[PDB]
Amino acid sequence: EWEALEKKLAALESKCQALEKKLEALEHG
Amino acid sequence: EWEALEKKLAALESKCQALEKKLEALEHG
Amino acid sequence: EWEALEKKLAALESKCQALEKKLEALEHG
Ligand SMILES: [Cl-]
Ligand SMILES: [Cl-]
Ligand SMILES: [Zn+2]
Ligand SMILES: [Zn+2]
Ligand SMILES: [Zn+2]
Repeated sequence: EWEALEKKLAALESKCQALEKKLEALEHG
Repeated sequence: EWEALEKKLAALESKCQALEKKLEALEHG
Repeated sequence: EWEALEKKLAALESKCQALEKKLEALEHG
């Protein structure tokens, strides 16, 4: 269960970095 | 303690999925 | 380790809220 929590948090951190990147590309690109 | 953190993670997963769909909408007009 | 997991989730929640508000602005120009 701990590993599953850590993996889900890491996946969300990566998804948020990817979304902020795509937002910046849409706004400025 | 654990159950509340899992609930917060599930709500954050729902929120990120919604942001990804909204950002895809904006990329298409 | 548990406290680190909670502080990281709190930081992700703040970052996703910021993404949400920024996407709302872009949606409107
Ligand atoms: Cl475990
Ligand atoms: Cl896209
Ligand atoms: Zn497309
Ligand atoms: Zn709105
Ligand atoms: Zn509106």
